[PDB]
Amino acid sequence: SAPVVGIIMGSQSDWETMRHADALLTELEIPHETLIVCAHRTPDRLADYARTAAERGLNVIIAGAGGAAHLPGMCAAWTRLPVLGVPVESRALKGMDSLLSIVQMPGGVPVGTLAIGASGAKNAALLAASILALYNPALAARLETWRALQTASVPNSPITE
Amino acid sequence: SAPVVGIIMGSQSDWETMRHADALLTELEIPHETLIVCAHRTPDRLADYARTAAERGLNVIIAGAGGAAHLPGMCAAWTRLPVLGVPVESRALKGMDSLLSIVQMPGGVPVGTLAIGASGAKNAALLAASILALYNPALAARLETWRALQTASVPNSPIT
Amino acid sequence: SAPVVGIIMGSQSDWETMRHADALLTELEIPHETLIVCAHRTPDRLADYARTAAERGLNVIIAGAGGAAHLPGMCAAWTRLPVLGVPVESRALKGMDSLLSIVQMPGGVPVGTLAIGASGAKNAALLAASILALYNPALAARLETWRALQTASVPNSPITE
Amino acid sequence: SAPVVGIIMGSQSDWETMRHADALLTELEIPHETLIVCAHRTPDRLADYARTAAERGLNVIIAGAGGAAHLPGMCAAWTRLPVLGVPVESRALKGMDSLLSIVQMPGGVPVGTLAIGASGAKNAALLAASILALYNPALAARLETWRALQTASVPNSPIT
Amino acid sequence: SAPVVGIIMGSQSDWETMRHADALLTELEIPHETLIVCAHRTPDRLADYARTAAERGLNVIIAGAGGAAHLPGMCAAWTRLPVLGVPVESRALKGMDSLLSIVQMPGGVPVGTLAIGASGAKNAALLAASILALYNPALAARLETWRALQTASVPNSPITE
Amino acid sequence: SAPVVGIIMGSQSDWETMRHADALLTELEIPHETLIVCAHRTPDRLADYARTAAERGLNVIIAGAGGAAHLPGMCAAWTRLPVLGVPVESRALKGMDSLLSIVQMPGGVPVGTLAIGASGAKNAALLAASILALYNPALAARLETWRALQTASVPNSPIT
Amino acid sequence: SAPVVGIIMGSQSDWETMRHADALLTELEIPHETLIVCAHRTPDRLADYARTAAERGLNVIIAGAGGAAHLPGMCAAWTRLPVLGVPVESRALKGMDSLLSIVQMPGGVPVGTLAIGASGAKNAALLAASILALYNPALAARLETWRALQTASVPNSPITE
Amino acid sequence: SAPVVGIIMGSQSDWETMRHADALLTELEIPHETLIVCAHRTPDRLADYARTAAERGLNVIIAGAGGAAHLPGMCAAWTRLPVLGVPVESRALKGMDSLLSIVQMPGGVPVGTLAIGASGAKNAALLAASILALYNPALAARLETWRALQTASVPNSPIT
Ligand SMILES: [Cl-]
Ligand SMILES: [Cl-]
Ligand SMILES: [Cl-]
Ligand SMILES: [Cl-]
Repeated sequence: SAPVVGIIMGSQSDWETMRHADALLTELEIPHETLIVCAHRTPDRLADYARTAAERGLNVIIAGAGGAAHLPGMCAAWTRLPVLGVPVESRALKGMDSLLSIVQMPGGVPVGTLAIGASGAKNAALLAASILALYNPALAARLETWRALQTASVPNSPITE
Repeated sequence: SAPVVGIIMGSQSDWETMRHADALLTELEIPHETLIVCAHRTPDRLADYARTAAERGLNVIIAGAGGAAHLPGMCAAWTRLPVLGVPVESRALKGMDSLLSIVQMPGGVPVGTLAIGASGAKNAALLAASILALYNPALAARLETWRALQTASVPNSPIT
Repeated sequence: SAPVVGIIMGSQSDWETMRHADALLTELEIPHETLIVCAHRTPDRLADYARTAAERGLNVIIAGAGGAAHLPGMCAAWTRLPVLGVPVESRALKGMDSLLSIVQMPGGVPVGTLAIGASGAKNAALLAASILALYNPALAARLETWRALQTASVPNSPITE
Repeated sequence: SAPVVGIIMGSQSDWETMRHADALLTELEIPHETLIVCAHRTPDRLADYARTAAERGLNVIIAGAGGAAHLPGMCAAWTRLPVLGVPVESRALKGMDSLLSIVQMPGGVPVGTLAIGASGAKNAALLAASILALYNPALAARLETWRALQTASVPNSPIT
Repeated sequence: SAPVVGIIMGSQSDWETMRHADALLTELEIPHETLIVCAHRTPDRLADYARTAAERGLNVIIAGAGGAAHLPGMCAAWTRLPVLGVPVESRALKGMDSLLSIVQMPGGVPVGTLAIGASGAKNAALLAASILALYNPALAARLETWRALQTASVPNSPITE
Repeated sequence: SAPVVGIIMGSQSDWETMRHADALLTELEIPHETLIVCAHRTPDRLADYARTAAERGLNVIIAGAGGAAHLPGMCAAWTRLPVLGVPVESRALKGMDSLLSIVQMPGGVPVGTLAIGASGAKNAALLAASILALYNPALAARLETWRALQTASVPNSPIT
Repeated sequence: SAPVVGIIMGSQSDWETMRHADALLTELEIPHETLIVCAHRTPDRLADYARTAAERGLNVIIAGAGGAAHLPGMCAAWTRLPVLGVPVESRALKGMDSLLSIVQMPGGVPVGTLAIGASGAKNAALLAASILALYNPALAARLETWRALQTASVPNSPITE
Repeated sequence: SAPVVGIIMGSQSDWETMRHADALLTELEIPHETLIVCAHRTPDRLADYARTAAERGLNVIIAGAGGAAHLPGMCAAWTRLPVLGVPVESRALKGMDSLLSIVQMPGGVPVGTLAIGASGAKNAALLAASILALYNPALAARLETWRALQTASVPNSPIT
């Protein structure tokens, strides 16, 4: 029941995107926590969250942010855990500022970055699941079933009417 | 000594970038294989490589490509393993084509994407290490040392 | 009656764009098939479709995809037929990710790329028609008539009221 | 020995790029002509070239241009033949201006667009070959060989 | 009464933008003609329009186009008159394809390019007026009055209520 | 011999670009002046230059600037003369900042914008010439000759 | 009561953005003036405003503009005061033209640039406040309280219902 | 001689850019400190530096970073002082990643951002000077002289 993934985001406005990560983890029966951590308004909260994540039993952090999106990178600065970053779509620049701010981490401090928006949030959860599946056989079986069903469920032709 | 990370790239020209991933894994003593697999020129080679990766004992795949960079995404299509993608810098568009081709995966098939170029290759290896460290205590300790040395080695002032 | 063009796309959401290719082929009386083939969820379906296209009698493949748009390029990897790619407009990046993912094929494996969106789909069908017209006199005459009528139908002045 | 593909470009400076199309067609023994035609400096030359291409026996036109790259689109305006466009890399904008000027054709007048630069020129020639192969069995066999050799020649591992 | 400026555009859809050029010329009492000329569907119409513009008494051409916007550049290829180009906003790429397709004319064949959209159309007309004013004293006086009034009409403070 | 075109630029570094405008005007025997005027470092110099241009007998101003390129727009703010703007290629952003800063003028104050770099400088001079040709028959004839020679001099095939 | 910050913008349309700077200054009890100054239509008004700002007692200028956004840079050309620039979002290019036109000032004439849009306007006011706080103890205390409250007010978790 | 401006940067490689800020402050005789602080490799060093800056007597912080450039924003998160950000030019994306990562701060935590590269570093120092000049009359006079000399030194015509 203890969380093994932490989903963090800077604002309530990010939840519309990050809820897709939350939903997927629940679907795959991966215990997790969901929190707001703002890199710019609560930097000490971030430092403490990231520093202590491993000792609290977290294995993966999924962090979403938009604009000058510093939350994933600063999380990775303080934790040795894998950090996955979700660029949240921004109003003016459509998430391009979010994307570049997250993915372009200089060498030495990684953030595994997913697509802009809801797709990225879903895939961050799936990527987290595939990491956890490496050392959890029951989850690995659930993930295999999930991927197989996704493949089997693709229609053969469009509805052209 | 059986590999647990696979590093794959589309061509010899990608090696100038992907060698940084190889060097990092060797530094952390993570057994790995380093191969050329081209999504466009050797698609069947890719299918076989990705489909069999898990049964061969690989845990993570690091895939580098430039331009219309399809290697990481198509690898992820055939494996349940985590796939990490490195956008190789392209001549004209400086890896922006590489980056968008890799990171903008549809929901359902993830690629964890790193920075354009050598930084991304180094970070893909470190991210692979941080994944393996979750279930390998000796490696977790070496990764802790690596990160601690990185932090401690930053100078306090520039040399003028 | 056997199809000589295959129109393929990754999702039902692509049909709003790809239907314009379908309509134009029908207008020019070019027999064709329309299918969903998702490069990422059904990669073996794609491999089989592309590998066997020539022996099935297809002459041209029109492939549409958005985002990390890999369907046209991977189709071309497996077929010796000409493959035409239509970038489908994406939500955040307005099809720029689609366009670059399709057009920037490194040397050795071509995809002839058309404009982002509905215009591109229509033109992929017209380009396919112009290819087929090289060795089909009746179609060449229909295409000539079509192009001539397009030219003759352009108004001389705008409705300025 | 009558040409069936026309390769046209706006200037001598484009030749560094378009020579890759020329070389590929020669390798596949596809008879072709290689000419300079500038949409902006020689518009009447372009009109005549494009309007008469089909009656001269051309089957495909490959057109390369950079910057405000109008040559492929205007060629397509005057011919019913398939026109393939190669964006030549520009000095400032690295061929992004070339690419958008060529690929964003209005519905009704297509240009099949290839990658920026030398890769695009090579691929325009290969795409022209794949078109001609549909109704030339000997060429189809040579193209099959070309693609098979490309696939088989990819090394399995990088040289370190 | 004979036209001294020609306003040309490729489609009726361009009129929503180009009407602002038309309105400004009329305001400044500059006789002009407004026509549809599509570079891609009616290339011979374009060649004839541009070739004969000077002998027909035109002094300036204002050409608007979007997407792969070739109309202004090809007009300039055939006329020695100054050609002013208006990038029409495009759906996916917001006129960036229009802008680059028009402004990036290689050396030897100029197009004086204005802003994307309605502002650009208005300014093309104003630029045309400033060209004509160099050798028409009555128009020069009207343009001076117009510019002076524009300056005098700027409010001193925003309505902040 | 009184100047009828003014070429202005913000710094000596712009001269590598703007010299192409100067050369073209000299070739067409259009009397002109070539000056440094910086919108940011010498704003009063700019105000005076632009406000007095018409009374000094200038007909067209060609203004080149890079980066946050404000020189053409601010020139146009103070003169009723046509102002043509040349985006100078910038180091980092390759003149895209220059281009947008110049071309995106608000309705009411036009700048006729040319291509990034040397091509734009040459074309600003040619556009100035085409404006002057409307009311100078001898110049119109020289411009006709210039354009005819440009067209006739394009080779028919590349040199291999 | 005399103003120590000037907020200037080129048009009434900019007020929807710049009002956020106005509101924040008022919240922090910083006396200020708000004016329209258009760099292109009223360049002499701009020259006079900027030249005389220091002698009028202003300490900081906040200037907002969109498109070819020259107002902040030209203000800085004429004043020795710090000038802060707010890129106003533009219709076609989403404020990217605004941003590059403001931030890319060559060396020698600075404009401190904030984010595109309302966030940038709010932050220009906050940056102005942090400048004034260096030599106004009462304001420094109000700003400290404001920043502390911002930090304390961040929720711990999203509303996930 | 106690520093009133802090110049910080993530690495030695940033010094080629940030030295221009250092030189300008020295020219205006503004006491300052120049340090390496990396947001990603030394985050605790950053937290301590920023949190204590005001109590140490700093008035302005100038922070330079490239790529995913987080140093200025995170500095601003911990200090009430004005923070000025310099986007360092990155290899692939020419500082566009640097620029967007720095300038697009959320409302509530400002970074005053300057141009990409050396120009931005020089201007961050000048902007810091203009801030300090508000409450230091001798410095205000030196800054007036600096700006006056800049203006007066612009040549009237290019050297050909
Ligand atoms: Cl290092
Ligand atoms: Cl090769
Ligand atoms: Cl030449
Ligand atoms: Cl200097």
